Amino acid sequence: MISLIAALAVDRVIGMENAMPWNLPACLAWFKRNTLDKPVIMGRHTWESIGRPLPGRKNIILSSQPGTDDRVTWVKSVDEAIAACGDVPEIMVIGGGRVYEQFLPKAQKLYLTHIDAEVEGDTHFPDYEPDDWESVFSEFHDADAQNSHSYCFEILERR
Amino acid sequence: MISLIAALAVDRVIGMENAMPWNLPACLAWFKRNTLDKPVIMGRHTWESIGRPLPGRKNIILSSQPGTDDRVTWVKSVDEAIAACGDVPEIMVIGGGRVYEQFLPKAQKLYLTHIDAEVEGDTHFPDYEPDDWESVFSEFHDADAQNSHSYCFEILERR
Ligand SMILES: CN(Cc1cnc2nc(N)nc(N)c2n1)c1ccc(C(=O)N[C@@H](CCC(=O)O)C(=O)O)cc1
Ligand SMILES: CN(Cc1cnc2nc(N)nc(N)c2n1)c1ccc(C(=O)N[C@@H](CCC(=O)O)C(=O)O)cc1
Ligand SMILES: [Ca+2]
Ligand SMILES: [Cl-]
Ligand SMILES: [Cl-]
Repeated sequence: MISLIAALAVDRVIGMENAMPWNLPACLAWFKRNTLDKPVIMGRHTWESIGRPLPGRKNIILSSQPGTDDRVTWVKSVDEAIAACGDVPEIMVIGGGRVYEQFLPKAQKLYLTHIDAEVEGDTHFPDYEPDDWESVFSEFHDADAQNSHSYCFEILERR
Repeated sequence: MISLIAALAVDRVIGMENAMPWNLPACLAWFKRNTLDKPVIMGRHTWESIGRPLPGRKNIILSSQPGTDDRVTWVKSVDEAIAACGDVPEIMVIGGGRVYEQFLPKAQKLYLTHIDAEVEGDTHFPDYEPDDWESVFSEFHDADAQNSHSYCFEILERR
């Protein structure tokens, strides 16, 4: 099955021109926890943002342009991205916007981190029909000595 | 010689307890470069925000309450903090607010990272009359895919 995992600010903002204005090691831990040992599909811009291949995961980059790193797998279509995954129970799509748009229709589960940050976004998570999804887990946390904003982890399954 | 190093948002706002809303790996690299191989003195809130002893530095915590961890030095007064440093060319004071207020009078140098972020806060870096201080170095950088805001490194010497 295909799952999307994303971090959304208020109004579903997922990306800005520069790095997101937050420091959330607890949120990165949740991201690592839920992606470890699984193939991750990302767009070129997200790849460039990360800076390195994510350890212990099969990194697949969906881009029309040519591969620049021998450490990851470069694919040119959704179809191709899927095939590169092989026989695994769950494929994680980690963004950005266009990538999420292309995979949403095929997605059965969403892992969302809602952060209480009001920012002017460049890209946004595609509108999802709350009537189509069931929240099976939610957990709120305040900002603390290490995390700059309050956030809530949520997992939804398509009805 | 005593030096203070701090990261200031607009209006000289500095962290109090919760982590500051920015992601500036380039700024942390500057902090690391300037404090490695020297003793660092911090207050309890900063210690909690760091979450571990900074490697390659002698970590001293100035606090009235008992020290939990055996990996660092717990002191109860300025005098003791200083003594704990031994005889080194430069002691780095890394905050927070009360700590800065206590050492400023004795400081000979300021390493400041000014960040273009408007953050609402109670705490401010102590007032310094840059007329009693000579700006000796200043280098501005724009935000990028990895750093959330623009920042400017500045070093001042007490005249
Ligand atoms: C910019 N970016 C994209 C990013 C960030 N957080 C997200 N968070 C969620 N929930 N979903 C995403 N798709 C997501 N994507 C990044 C940047 C760094 C790391 C990262 O360093 N991850 C390490 C964990 C952090 C660490 O070791 O410092 C990992 O092993 O996953 C991950 C994603
Ligand atoms: C919360 N905090 C206090 C902090 C942060 N930036 C500052 N920046 C400046 N200029 N001045 C300070 N006093 C300052 N203090 C921190 C938190 C983490 C690390 C830290 O991880 N430092 C690693 C570098 C980054 C890394 O390895 O992840 C180091 O070796 O210094 C430092 C300071
Ligand atoms: Ca439910
Ligand atoms: Cl992307
Ligand atoms: Cl402190």
